[PDB]
Amino acid sequence: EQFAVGEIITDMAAAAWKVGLPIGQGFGCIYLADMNSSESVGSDAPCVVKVEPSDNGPLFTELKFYQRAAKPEQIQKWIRTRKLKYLGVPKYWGSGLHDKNGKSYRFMIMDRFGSDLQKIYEANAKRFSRKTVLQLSLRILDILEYIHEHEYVHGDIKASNLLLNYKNPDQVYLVDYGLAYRYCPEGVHKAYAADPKRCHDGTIEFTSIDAHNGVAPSRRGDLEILGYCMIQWLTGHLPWEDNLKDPKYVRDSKIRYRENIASLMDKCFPAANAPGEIAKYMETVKLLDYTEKPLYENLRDILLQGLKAIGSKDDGKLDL
Ligand SMILES: N#CCc1ccc(Nc2nccc(Nc3cc(C4CC4)[nH]n3)n2)cc1
Repeated sequence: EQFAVGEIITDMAAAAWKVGLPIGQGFGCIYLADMNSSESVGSDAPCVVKVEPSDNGPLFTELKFYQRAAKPEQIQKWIRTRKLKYLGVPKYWGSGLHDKNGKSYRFMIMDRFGSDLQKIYEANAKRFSRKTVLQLSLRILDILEYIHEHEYVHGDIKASNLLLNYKNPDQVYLVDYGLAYRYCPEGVHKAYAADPKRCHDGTIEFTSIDAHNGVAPSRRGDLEILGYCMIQWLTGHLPWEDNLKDPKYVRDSKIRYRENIASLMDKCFPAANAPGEIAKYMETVKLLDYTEKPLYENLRDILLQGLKAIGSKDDGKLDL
């Protein structure tokens, strides 16, 4: 156990932080945290501290993403310029080194969040409403556009990596950048082929055809993953979920259902009850080339048409 409840840690910018109670479930070593003060760190703490040994690969990858793309002023400038209500990218508050029993450990200070969507999804009998799925997806498209414009792809979008704002249950954030991928370092897109440094293939039921083909993740892959998430949230199932131990089967089902999206709609939704925006979204992502920049605004309009169809609008209400 890396820290004590009430321990004061100092980051590389000489900012002092006070450690609170551990909240890391089973997953990484995470404690509640706040700015150093006379008062103890409470249950309402606005930060978390993530700790791993200095030699940990994913913490270095995650730290590099947050340092490069998630500086508080970087996010706020984007929110302002793009005229967004918020941006679901967690803010980076500091990082440092800590020693315990001779060994060296790396820590990161980040935003504290509420519940993950997987818990809420399971509590709602493995279903999310059309309104909830469209509102979630509009915000995920904002997150994905931002990280893609900052040379990164997530490659592992799912309900367990989507956490609600502790103070606002209508604001969803995308977490876990330990296996995030820098697809175009210095504006140079990675060629269609395997990356020897990368070992991860995402989460089998949601991962992209590109990842299944052993190719490094790109922008179209992240949008494809979101597509599968949308179907799973709307129906409580995916056609290939009964054979997840066999990646060959999962890739085969994905390749065949990409070739015929109408058969995917017929399989997942009751006859003539399929949401048109889901099919239109899948058809648009299908048209993307490996190195192609997505037309994010066009994908947003597709989802906005779905909200208009159900007599709603983008009011930012997640209704879950
Ligand atoms: N344990 C566990 C699962 C889990 C593991 C890692 C992350 N990563 C991550 N990245 C950036 C910010 C942030 N904030 C949190 C995390 C938690 C609780 C303790 C889960 N609260 N606030 N978390 C989120 C959930």
